[PDB]
Amino acid sequence: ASVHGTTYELLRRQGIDTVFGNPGSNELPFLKDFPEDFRYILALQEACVVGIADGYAQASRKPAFINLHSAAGTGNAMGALSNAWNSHSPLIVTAGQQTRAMIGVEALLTNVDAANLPRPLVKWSYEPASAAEVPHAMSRAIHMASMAPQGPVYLSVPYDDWDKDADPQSHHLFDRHVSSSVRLNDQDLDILVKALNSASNPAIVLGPDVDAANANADCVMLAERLKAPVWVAPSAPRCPFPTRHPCFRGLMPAGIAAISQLLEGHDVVLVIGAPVFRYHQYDPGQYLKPGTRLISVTCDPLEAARAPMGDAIVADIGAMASALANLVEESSRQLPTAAPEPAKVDQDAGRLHPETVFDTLNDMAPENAIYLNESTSTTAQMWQRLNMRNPGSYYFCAAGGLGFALPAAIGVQLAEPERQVIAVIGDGSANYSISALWTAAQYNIPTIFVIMNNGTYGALRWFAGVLEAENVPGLDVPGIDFRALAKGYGVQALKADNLEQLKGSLQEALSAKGPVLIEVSTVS
Amino acid sequence: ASVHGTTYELLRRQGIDTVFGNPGSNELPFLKDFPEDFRYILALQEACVVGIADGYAQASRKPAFINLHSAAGTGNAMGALSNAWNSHSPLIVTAGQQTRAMIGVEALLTNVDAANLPRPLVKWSYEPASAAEVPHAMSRAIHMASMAPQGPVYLSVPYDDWDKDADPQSHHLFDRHVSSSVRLNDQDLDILVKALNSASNPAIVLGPDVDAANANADCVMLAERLKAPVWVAPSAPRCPFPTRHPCFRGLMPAGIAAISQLLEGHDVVLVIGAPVFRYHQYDPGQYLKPGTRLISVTCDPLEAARAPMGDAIVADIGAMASALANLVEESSRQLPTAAPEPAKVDQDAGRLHPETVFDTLNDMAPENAIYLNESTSTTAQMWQRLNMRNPGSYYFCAAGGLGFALPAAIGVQLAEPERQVIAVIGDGSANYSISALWTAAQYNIPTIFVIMNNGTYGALRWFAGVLEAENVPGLDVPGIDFRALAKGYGVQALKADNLEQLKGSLQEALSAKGPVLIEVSTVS
Amino acid sequence: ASVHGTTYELLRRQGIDTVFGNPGSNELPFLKDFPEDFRYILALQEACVVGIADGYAQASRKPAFINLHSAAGTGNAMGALSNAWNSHSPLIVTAGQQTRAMIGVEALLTNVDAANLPRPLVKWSYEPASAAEVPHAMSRAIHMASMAPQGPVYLSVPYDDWDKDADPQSHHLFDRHVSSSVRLNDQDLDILVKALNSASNPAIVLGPDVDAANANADCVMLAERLKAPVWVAPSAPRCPFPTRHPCFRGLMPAGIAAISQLLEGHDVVLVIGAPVFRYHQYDPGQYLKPGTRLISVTCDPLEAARAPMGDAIVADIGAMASALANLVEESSRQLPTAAPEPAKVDQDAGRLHPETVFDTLNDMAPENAIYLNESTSTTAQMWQRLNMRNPGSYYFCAAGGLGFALPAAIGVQLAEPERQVIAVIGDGSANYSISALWTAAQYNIPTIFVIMNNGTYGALRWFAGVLEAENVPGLDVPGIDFRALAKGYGVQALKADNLEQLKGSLQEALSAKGPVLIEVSTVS
Ligand SMILES: Cc1ncc(Cn2c(C)c(CCOP(=O)(O)OP(=O)(O)O)sc2=O)c(N)n1
Ligand SMILES: Cc1ncc(Cn2c(C)c(CCOP(=O)(O)OP(=O)(O)O)sc2=O)c(N)n1
Ligand SMILES: Cc1ncc(Cn2c(C)c(CCOP(=O)(O)OP(=O)(O)O)sc2=O)c(N)n1
Ligand SMILES: [Ca+2]
Ligand SMILES: [Ca+2]
Ligand SMILES: [Ca+2]
Ligand SMILES: [Ca+2]
Ligand SMILES: [Ca+2]
Ligand SMILES: [Ca+2]
Ligand SMILES: [Ca+2]
Ligand SMILES: [Ca+2]
Ligand SMILES: [Ca+2]
Ligand SMILES: [Mg+2]
Ligand SMILES: [Mg+2]
Repeated sequence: ASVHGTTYELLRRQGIDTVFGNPGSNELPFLKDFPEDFRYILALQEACVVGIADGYAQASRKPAFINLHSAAGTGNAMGALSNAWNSHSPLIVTAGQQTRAMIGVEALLTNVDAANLPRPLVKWSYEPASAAEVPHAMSRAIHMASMAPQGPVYLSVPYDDWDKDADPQSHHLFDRHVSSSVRLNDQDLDILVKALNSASNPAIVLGPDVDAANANADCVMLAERLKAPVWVAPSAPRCPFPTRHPCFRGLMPAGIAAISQLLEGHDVVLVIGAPVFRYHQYDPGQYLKPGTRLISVTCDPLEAARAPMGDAIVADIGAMASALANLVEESSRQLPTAAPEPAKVDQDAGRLHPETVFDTLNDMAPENAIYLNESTSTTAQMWQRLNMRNPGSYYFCAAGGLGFALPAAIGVQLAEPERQVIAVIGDGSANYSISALWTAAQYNIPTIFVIMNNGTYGALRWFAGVLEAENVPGLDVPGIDFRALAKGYGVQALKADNLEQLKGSLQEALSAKGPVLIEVSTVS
Repeated sequence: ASVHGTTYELLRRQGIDTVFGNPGSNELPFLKDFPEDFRYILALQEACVVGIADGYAQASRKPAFINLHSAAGTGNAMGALSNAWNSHSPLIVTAGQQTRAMIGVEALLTNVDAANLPRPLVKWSYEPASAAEVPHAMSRAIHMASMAPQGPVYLSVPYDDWDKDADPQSHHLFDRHVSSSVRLNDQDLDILVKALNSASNPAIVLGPDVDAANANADCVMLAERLKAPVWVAPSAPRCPFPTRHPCFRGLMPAGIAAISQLLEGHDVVLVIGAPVFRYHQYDPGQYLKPGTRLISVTCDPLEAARAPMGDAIVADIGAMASALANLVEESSRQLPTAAPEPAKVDQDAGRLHPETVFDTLNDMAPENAIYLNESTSTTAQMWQRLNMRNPGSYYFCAAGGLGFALPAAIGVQLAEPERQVIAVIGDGSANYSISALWTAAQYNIPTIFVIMNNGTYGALRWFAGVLEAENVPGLDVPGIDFRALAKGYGVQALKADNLEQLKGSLQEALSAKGPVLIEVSTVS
Repeated sequence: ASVHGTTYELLRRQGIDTVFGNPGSNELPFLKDFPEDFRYILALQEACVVGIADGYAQASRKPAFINLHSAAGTGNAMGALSNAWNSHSPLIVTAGQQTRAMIGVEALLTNVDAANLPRPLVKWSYEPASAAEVPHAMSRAIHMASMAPQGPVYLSVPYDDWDKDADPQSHHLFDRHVSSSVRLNDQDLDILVKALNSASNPAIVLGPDVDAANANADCVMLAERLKAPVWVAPSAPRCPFPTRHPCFRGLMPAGIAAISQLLEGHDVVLVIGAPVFRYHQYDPGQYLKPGTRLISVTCDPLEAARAPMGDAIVADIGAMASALANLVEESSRQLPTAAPEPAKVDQDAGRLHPETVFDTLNDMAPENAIYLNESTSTTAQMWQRLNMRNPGSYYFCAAGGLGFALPAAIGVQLAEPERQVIAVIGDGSANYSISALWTAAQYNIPTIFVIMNNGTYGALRWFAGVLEAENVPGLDVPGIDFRALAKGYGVQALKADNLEQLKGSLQEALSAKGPVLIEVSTVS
């Protein structure tokens, strides 16, 4: 067999059936004779390719396979890889290299020092030393992406490798099963369970790896047994808990002092599936108040190492959440009471308050909708106003890198065809990966895109005011017609200048058979 | 003085007055109190920011300064940096970092291992160890970008650094003059001059560093004195010679065998300002035929080292071209005869042949127009059909990375306001950096964008046929309305479905007062 | 508190009480006011510093702390780090940096791009962005070294940092407990246990991470229950099993074909604590014969990913070995029969056969002796001839890098003062880290060094013969007087030219109160 045939057999045997790509000449010898049981999803720029694949991987809870063109294509995708690193997204990024005979002269399209290009944003990065090594290197890539802590990996392959003969002993790669589904040993787990049972006022903080593991329901049981309030760790990439469950307390503010103040009086704080903590704003103070002990369960040694406080356990989130939820005692304390609904912001017949938009989406969207957020000044309100009952219902750029949500919402929708995806994206954010719209049109992936148009980089204006920073350039983005951009890429387009039009547009979008973009005029 | 004030004084004293950027929160403490004598040029995605800056630097023949947001913004720009490396573009790429107090916990927006992120695509990459070092590190960045061989550099700065006190001894940085304007010592230069004078059938090959150095006129004199044909080195990023001068012989094919065949019978081949050689296609054979000696003058040790044949001299291209042009004898051989005009391709009243488009542009464009090429299947015809008399008249993505020409054409036009820029961009290529159009609209930078719409990745289809590669996915890009995209970003839009409409559209565009996009329907 | 006081409190609170070092000026502000409860162990070159620390860490089963001088000191230690990476040795390597005010000018002793220097041989490498971050970065270093898979880490600290004020909130670092003591979830563990119980002819292969985890006794129980032969994985850095236990079958040959042939007929092969596999010689063939299934338990995702065959489980070796040993059924098969003793090689009254040396050591050494091997041509015979009943009884350079055993034997002896350490080192190997002898003398660490003097790089001569490679230079090392070298560094020295003298010398050495070197004349 050839390296090409062996490699595609490895991919299929390891459950991969989709290639997210933007092709080039170094990749044509890989993409030729494309197997009939695989699907190719084209996107028009590599940030879009990787964003789509990322949303697909995150929602599918399985690795996604990518093929990019050499150094320039890889480079175009590196902002998307910054997010994928922070979300632990299991992405297998492949890129074609020049033919081995012309690497030394650095012919056009040579990826120089290729393995160093995507560092430090990948778990493993490699170029094989021979063609017959390619299947083995692909095996390594699959497993490195997929083992906890999951993350992106990179493999560069000289284009002449594919047609060469494979090692027949590569068959041993096909069915390898690699597990990291591990939990704390019984003796130490029993210590932890006793500390939880003995706590007088426990709190739980959950991060994105809970949702990645589909540990949400186990965390509900854990919270119910401990009678404990539940927060989402700051800068949240995913939603790990039902947002109208009585224990839910919302998104933590991303500040040192604010978090220690919130946790004051909680004697044991159990963090699961989050870094400790993804702070953002400068908010100096105490990491924890006297009287609070923190225990973190994390899938990532890097998280455990860098936590400034608390004990940690490095283990699989799914395995630990299940064990804890089934081992703790039922506390006799009263169950926490549900947070009240948010207030209705006064809304005239003009431009929409973001609060109005989120309330209307919550009113009209199906109960199993999936939301993406890249409306950076409105995150707090979004988290308060959307009832997200189910796992896999929320995504936000995990490194804060704009250009994620538009393509990722297409990947999520591809992963979950029965669940209506609604991406809420600011007018600034929408441009970074605007060309991703075309993939939704071409493959008829019926994502709804809600563009929050207030004409400015509103989160940055806000911050400039907290800095009392005057004369900052570049904060306004006037003059973008998002209906015209959607037309440009073949997506049905609507406008909402007031609440009546927003409801009419959403009704239309929800019943459409293809992707739809709604440009909403929001208060500046 | 603060680090902020000292740094902006350094920049101004070193001739920098423009910041190309997409802002973020780690950058607001740099961008605040933005000096009134500086200009900020906003673009909506970082590939666009860097492409614009690159075109500006290349055309202006001076460094361009960039400010990007942390890791995600830097990452979005890395495909643009792949091109900038290959063009030797002097780009000072800065990115904001988290406040030093929160780097260790890896707060959101921390650029982890920052200096490694843009490697291997930068000449120098650094994060200073203290705030007071920032001006000095900025000085290093300026000079590293600007010394031969020019290229991109990267500097990451924690946002809390700007307000700190600077070292008063940083004043010594302000007026430093750093020169690499060097040429071969007189004894060895005289040897080279004698070898050129003694050659019986010399040839000259010129690359992009000739145009970067504005050595074009000196190379004309050199060619005239030696009575030598002149070729452009393959995969050409720039045009180093008047294309209708009698010695001009065009773009070399990017193949090993093809180049040695072309040079057969030339006893001395003098290469100036190019790698030896930027081959592309697999075309195995002899690097040189018996009887040909090659001598390369290069500004880049990396080029000199990797050449598979020939002698080399590492020196400044401007200094060497001037010296050679003034020292060689006037040969008594006859001057080469000019190449004949290209043939007129038969054209009906339907979709446009690319040859027709280039002939019409050549007919109608001003004699000092500047062209950019990202119409990848039509490069050979473009090079044959445009009379480019002047330096700085052509740019093509130097690493082959799409997404260069659309933004770079805006930067070139900003650099050369009196010279009409015309970017000829395929429908596939146009999407990579489509949002760059907005910068042209907002700043009223009157670039003309000619979209060659044949609905496919035509260069890739072509190559798939040379491979006899069947079943390759992802090669078609139907369903893009470029007039709607231009409307989306505020740029005047025209369509050309036949030659009559192309001439009408070009007449309109050339007289417009702002940027214009023309969607041309080209033969598939 | 200062950064210095906070950092030493962190170290003590995390169990560190010893600094292995070679000092320099960038380190004096760290080493001043050296706490009275810490010990400093000086060695005369950094390969020796790190080797000593490595042996100490490996035998103590806890992290070892190192302080080296800037780039040059770090560099001198990088061959030692190659071994430490392969042995998963938990080493915290610190190096002093120039004062932050002079890093930018690259004053003498500046460690340029410091974190990249020890890559790729460290798990984590870092230089903090501020003085107050240093304790936190030290915390990260401790935990990164100590979490499975253990390994070396690197931290560079500007010398002016130590005297600065620490963050009072660094107290939260002091008592952090970080666990990776995890095992496969119960459902999947039960599947594995059933596969082991159902096997008709299981085999066990053990690697060094078994001995690191002190899982040896659990592996004995596992083997006894399964009635399974036990092999040591090839290129063994440690001894994971009693070598005269009836199930023991010795060191596997480090070849692909040889291993599959050895495992032929074994239906399930359980590998614990080893890479799959650390082959050495080129011995192409089948990774496994038909009928053999392989299951690997590894503490290292990198091992799991790169195995060319088999399933894998990534978990703590101690936790998995205990669980398996207590869960499998007692098989009714007969216990394997012990291997017979090795043959006595004929020995005249002249130069010693290595087999004679190992038999005599086995005869005379205490039953709880610890051996180190850097006698590269005699490894197979050593493994056959030493009865090593206890854990922690064998060390061999895990990357094959010479210069390990001499210093490591001093560290092992420091770690295990009641267990006589005997390092068996070839005459070639002895030179790499010869100066380590001085540390044994100065601290009166009573290691016995047995130099196997045959005047040649015997393993290389052997290989040159398997290659039929003629005219290979540099394979002989005549003219070294090891008794004089030992005198030079203050270590008692003996010679053994025949067996009578070897026994007399060993008797003397075993009763000595300090370190002793015995130069043995071995057959060439
Ligand atoms: C790739 C990238 N570039 C720049 C930024 C900086 N940035 C920018 C530019 C923001 C404004 C986003 O504006 P928007 O219109 O999408 O939303 P709001 O008006 O609600 O803030 S939020 C922010 O962090 C970023 N995070 N990622
Ligand atoms: C960033 C990037 N991605 C992918 C490619 C691969 N690629 C692609 C996708 C090409 C087709 C460009 O199509 P076009 O419509 O712009 O022009 P033609 O139809 O004339 O080829 S040419 C080529 O090298 C690339 N070079 N750069
Ligand atoms: C640091 C380093 N340098 C060089 C070698 C190469 N090498 C060398 C030089 C060997 C000969 C060791 O000779 P010896 O006298 O210690 O033992 P033998 O005579 O028993 O082989 S074994 C081997 O792999 C190495 N492994 N490590
Ligand atoms: Ca409602
Ligand atoms: Ca699905
Ligand atoms: Ca906005
Ligand atoms: Ca004409
Ligand atoms: Ca100008
Ligand atoms: Ca095209
Ligand atoms: Ca005996
Ligand atoms: Ca001890
Ligand atoms: Ca020897
Ligand atoms: Mg990189
Ligand atoms: Mg290194």
